[PDB]
Amino acid sequence: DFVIVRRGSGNEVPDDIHTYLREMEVKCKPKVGYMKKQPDITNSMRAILVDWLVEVGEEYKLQNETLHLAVNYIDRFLSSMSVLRGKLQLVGTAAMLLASKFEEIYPPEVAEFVYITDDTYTKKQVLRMEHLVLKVLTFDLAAPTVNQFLTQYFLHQQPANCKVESLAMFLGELSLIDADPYLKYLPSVIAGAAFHLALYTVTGQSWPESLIRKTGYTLESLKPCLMDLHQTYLKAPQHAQQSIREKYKNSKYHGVSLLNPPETLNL
Amino acid sequence: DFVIVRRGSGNEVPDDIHTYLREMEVKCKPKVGYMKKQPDITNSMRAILVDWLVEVGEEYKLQNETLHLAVNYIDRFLSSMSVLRGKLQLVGTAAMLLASKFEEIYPPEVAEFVYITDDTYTKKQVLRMEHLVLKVLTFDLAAPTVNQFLTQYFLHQQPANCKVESLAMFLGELSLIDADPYLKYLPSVIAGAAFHLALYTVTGQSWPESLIRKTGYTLESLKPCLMDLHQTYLKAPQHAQQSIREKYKNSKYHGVSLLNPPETLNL
Amino acid sequence: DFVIVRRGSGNEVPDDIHTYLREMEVKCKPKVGYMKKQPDITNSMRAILVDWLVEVGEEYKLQNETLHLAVNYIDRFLSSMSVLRGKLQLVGTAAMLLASKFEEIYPPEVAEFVYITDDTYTKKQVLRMEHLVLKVLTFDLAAPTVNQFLTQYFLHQQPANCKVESLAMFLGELSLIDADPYLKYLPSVIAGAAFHLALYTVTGQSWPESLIRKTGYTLESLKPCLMDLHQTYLKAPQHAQQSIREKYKNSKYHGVSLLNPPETLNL
Amino acid sequence: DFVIVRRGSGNEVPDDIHTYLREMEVKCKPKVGYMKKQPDITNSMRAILVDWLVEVGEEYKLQNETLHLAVNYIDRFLSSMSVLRGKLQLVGTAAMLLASKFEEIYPPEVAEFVYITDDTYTKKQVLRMEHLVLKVLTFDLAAPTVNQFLTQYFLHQQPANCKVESLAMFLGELSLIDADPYLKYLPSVIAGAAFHLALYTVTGQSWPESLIRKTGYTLESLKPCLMDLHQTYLKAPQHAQQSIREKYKNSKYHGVSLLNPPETLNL
Repeated sequence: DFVIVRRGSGNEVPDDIHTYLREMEVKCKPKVGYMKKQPDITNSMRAILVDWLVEVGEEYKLQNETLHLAVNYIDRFLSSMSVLRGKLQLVGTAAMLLASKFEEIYPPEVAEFVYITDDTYTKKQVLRMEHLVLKVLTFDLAAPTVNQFLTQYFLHQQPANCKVESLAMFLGELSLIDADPYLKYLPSVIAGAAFHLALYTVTGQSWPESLIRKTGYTLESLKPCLMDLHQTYLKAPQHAQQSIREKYKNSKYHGVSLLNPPETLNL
Repeated sequence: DFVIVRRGSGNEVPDDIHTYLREMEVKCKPKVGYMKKQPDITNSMRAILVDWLVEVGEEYKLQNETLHLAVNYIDRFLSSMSVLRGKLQLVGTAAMLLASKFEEIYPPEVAEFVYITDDTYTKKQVLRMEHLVLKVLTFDLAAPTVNQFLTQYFLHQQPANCKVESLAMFLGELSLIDADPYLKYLPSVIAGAAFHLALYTVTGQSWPESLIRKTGYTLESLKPCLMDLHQTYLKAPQHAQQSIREKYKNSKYHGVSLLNPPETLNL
Repeated sequence: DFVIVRRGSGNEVPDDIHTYLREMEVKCKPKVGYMKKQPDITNSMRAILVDWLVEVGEEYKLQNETLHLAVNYIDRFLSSMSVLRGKLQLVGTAAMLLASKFEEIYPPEVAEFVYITDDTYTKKQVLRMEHLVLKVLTFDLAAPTVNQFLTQYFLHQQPANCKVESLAMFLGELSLIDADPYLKYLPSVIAGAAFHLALYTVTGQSWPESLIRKTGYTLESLKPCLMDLHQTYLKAPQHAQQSIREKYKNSKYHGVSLLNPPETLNL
Repeated sequence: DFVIVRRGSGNEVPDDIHTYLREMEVKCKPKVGYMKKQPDITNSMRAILVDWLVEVGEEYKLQNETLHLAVNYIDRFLSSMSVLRGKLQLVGTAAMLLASKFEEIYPPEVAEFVYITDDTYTKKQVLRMEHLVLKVLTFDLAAPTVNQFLTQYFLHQQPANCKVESLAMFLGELSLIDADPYLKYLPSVIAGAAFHLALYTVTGQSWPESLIRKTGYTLESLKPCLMDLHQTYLKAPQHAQQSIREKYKNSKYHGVSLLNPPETLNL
């Protein structure tokens, strides 16, 4: 088999790409409800950590794939490991370093992450946590993300729309902040609800039949995830984490965070 | 309490953010009328200095928060200290260095500010003035800005508008240049007049009721500040300081400085 | 004769530029059907290599001329040389290095190409392959490209259109991926079909008469190439190589890859 | 008097700025018709040199003021000095280095200009020519440009228009290439014809009365310069120097080079 070597590694090599992602999203899934079993930290502390990683990604011009991978590493690590408040940010720093060295072409090194943490950790503390996360993750760094499923869904858009794609990615990142209602849904289901809600807002069209035959998810299958996602869109300006609404109000995303959300989804 | 360490420091930690800013904008307020008591410099000299700092911010891609903080440091320093003409620019250079090291992630160092001053000062002269400003400011560098109040007002916009937000920020920076009519108003009041004037120009809507219940400022409360702000908007092309109109004619701000100002505010 | 020295070298010096390109596009033409005679690699492997070079060009902000030249060097080298699977990517890496050092002002050096290959080759392996490609190409690096013919065609557009020019360049790069139906057409013919298909999609106008008198290609002359190019446009979202559709969905190209292709060309 | 030190030096210090520029544009004016007295070079060779400097400015992200100053240094130097073909490009290289060190904040150094010349000159050859140009120009580097007059004219636009300002700057740079019909006009007159032609094309409005009372130039006064400028706009796609049409087809200038020129100016 012929394969091209490169720096980005969160890509499915030649094999139906969508069929491979569905089989892998189940494996290495974060244990839902670990935050209740977590003694020191809570969901509100995780939402702040994930929101701070969004600002780190925007500072170093990191891809959206690097952000979703870092959040996947945090939830899986915290599901089987107990971390304190002061070390929680160290876990997120090392997780962002792992996702950068795995997906980015020119990733920020350890000295860069020590710099952005205002010199509160050492080069060894980040490397130890990075090595600790690797051992906990059993070195399985390839994980399907909401960004990966959204890319596959866009190939079936007829026609394509820049506002729909940008709004879908905006809704996808909002699910990373709140772990209470979204950690129980699969990345393919979250991307499906984000694609429909974005398409319904911009154009009014619904979940296309081409995606029904390809994914098997019907509109009723996505209805539970679509309900929680519709409320976050309505309560987005009131949410305490606003680093994603500021990110998606730029010309690069056609300012989709400024679009008014629908009052009713008619579902 | 859980807190995330970072480089930017002009941010209110978890505590109602708007209630905290209103209590702090009164503290460390610049003494109105210090320019009359200033023997050597005048308001026209300050307007040139502030306008030159806008060009410095655009040269190093500095945030708008860094600019407002630098102006806040200058007015407070000049309120209790007498500075000559030749040393006035040295004060603004050190104030911009303080605001950069306080808010920016990768701030320009001392060598950068000596470079942009065409090598008219030394590394010690900037560091001495920087240390002198810190002692005069009693190391209280956190100060509410017009940019901070505008960010809070945008969360209550229904719906949001990119042209209204950019025009509001444009009017906010124009108040920094002229100290004669705007140093007597609070940052929350200036941001309120800038938000209404921008909203009235683009869409015709007025000061929303959601901001009335949140801030307490009515349209009559903002009327004195709105009168002086409406004249600066009308006399903006005739003003001697045009570094802000050139800054806000770019695609990043949707070219709001080219929009025609309203002839009458109907107030 | 007066000539200005510079870094870019894929430019016709003063001499009718279009007449010179037509005479040179025939010389050093790739042998059609070499892939059938190629024992180890196939057309699907070449499509992946060319698609990976598009991502390399976007990573280093390389001009479109550098990409077309690299593909021209690969097809000519592979036409007279047999390469294995593992060395095929080494050929494309050296070809991209040659095109960069020939056209780019600040080209990526050998260390940059070794970096993007995930350190699978050495500095000598890239330099040896680079020297091997030069000897096979007889040091004739100047070759007319589809990008060069499109630039000449745009001067005769009445009026010019940003969407037509960007869509024409998008269709031009898609021909580089698939070598089976497009290696038998000349760059001037591919650019002609790409210009007409782009103009027909955006505005509905057809191949202008000003280009008929200048190039001699009529609409019937371009009809065979236009048929194969119309199918690639229709089957672009279904194609396995999507690095060009993602490249041309940016604001820099006015998002022409999101425009719906015509169902029938009426030819 | 209070003055702020900075890097850019082509700026009129506090003094009516438009009145100062009119008095200085006459001083140090290039001798019209020097090309006829020039034994070795011609106007077509100068047009290529000026067009190549436009590409140099776009490579290093240099301001439009730096380009106009470099052309002003070339015409004045060539008016009193005879230069050969091979040394003509060396003169333009040194002139661009002088204009960069005079106007730019971070200007390209001597090593940068030797690099872009494909290492055809030495560090001493550029420095000698730079020192030779300074002695010929009598160290008077401050000269009014078409860009400076256009900036003053935009303050009187009622209302302002982004397309009119970008098209005016596009027409202003085209006058720098052709020295035969434009070296006999003053920069204030060229900027006046460029402003009217741009305003007439986009909106249909004519030379405003506010600029008549400020500059004294009537539409009949600008008519001779407007005739030659209207033909260059019509014959712009046919011109041999196309580095400015490619520069002004970008989103930064709203793609004004793609706008269709008027058939008749109704004058």
